[PDB]
Amino acid sequence: RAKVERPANVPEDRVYEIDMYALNGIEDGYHEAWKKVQHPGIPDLIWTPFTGGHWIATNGDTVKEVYSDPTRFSSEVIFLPKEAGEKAQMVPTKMDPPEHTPYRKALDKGLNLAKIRKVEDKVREVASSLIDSFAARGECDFAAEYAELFPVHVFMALADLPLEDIPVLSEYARQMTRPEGNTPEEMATDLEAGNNGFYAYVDPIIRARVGGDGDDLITLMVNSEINGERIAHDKAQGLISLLLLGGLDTVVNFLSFFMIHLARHPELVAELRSDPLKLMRGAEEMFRRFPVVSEARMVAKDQEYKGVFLKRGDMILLPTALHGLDDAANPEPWKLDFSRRSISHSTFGGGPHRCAGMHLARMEVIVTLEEWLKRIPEFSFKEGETPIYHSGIVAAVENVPLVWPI
Ligand code: HEM
Repeated sequence: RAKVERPANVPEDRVYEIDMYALNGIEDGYHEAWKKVQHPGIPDLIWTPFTGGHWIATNGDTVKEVYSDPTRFSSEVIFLPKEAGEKAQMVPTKMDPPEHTPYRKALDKGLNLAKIRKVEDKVREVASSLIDSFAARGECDFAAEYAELFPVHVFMALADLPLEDIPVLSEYARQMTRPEGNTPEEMATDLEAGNNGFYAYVDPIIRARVGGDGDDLITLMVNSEINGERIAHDKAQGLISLLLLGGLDTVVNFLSFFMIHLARHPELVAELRSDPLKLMRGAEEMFRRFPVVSEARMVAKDQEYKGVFLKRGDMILLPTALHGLDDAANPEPWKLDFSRRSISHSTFGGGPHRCAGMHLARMEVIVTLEEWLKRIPEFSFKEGETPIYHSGIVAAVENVPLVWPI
């Protein structure tokens, strides 16, 4: 709808009509729609009048570079449109170093690789138990009956929460991650129901776990220090909330993306079923091939970049799809190749905000896939059905009916 007028720093030949929430051809798939943007010869930085007017990085080299220099490209605003964000600070996602660092250090206590190794059995239980619920059926909607459920069940185990509380957490997760609907007033109220609901829910748990010896995410966050002192109660609520939301919409959609693909590549499934080690070693490959995030950075100071003069406060969208699927970075990028030697992507971003959850994500994906093939070694996508895609900050897909012999 709303277009802004081309600013004086945007040359006419960098103008593309791209709506990140409604990509041309999104119905035929999210990755294909982004790739359709990245035509041969496209400049490294283009600009669109939609969503407030913003630049877009169009290949792996540019995505990487904008991601990794907070002095030039700040997380002061990371969400498009620039008015959305945007008051709520969701600490530390909008901080630059050094402010960012000790908040990230608190996140890392719950998510580091050594720590994640020790939760593998709990994640495997979530996955085998979800799958058991439907393996005997010979069909399921992968998205609604596994993907949507899995992150929340993982979070309960990692944050040591009663499984009984799934419905109330699920409701607040819906509200917090995809607010609805009719007016700006309506969406704000909806989001606040999510955010403030989750806030009341975790409050006493925070207080009970101060001084505690559990190694669940909540004890670890609330007992963290920030510049020499125990973290403020509210900051800790913010980290806990971030732990919940960081691993939710990304993982929900990512899991359906790769399952859609495996559903339509039985030979590849055969290959993985036969080489468990190749399966385990190929998480990076799946992350490259199915990136889901398009956050942004704000130009931190006036500066020349990629042939244009950028102004402080301009935004650059970083569609991470355009790194993993970039053929200048990964030859024959459409192939999910478990033997690929050099797997270049920014699916977890880059620089200091590079996904704190990336070790948990790898283990969730591998464990899901192992636990799936144990029970359901052969499977396909239901005849006469198609997935339904949306683009946005996080790529969305649903309707993943899969079927298997029984
Ligand atoms: C498919 C899986 C995932 C993908 C593709 C993904 C992607 C990302 C990306 C791109 C960022 C950087 C955002 C930016 O600053 O531009 C990020 C940050 C973050 N992610 Fe993930 N993520 C995934 C899974 C998870 C999981 C399982 C968790 C567990 C909670 C998680 C927690 C976080 C947190 C806390 C941050 C903020 C890091 C910081 O700002 O310093 N992520 N994620």
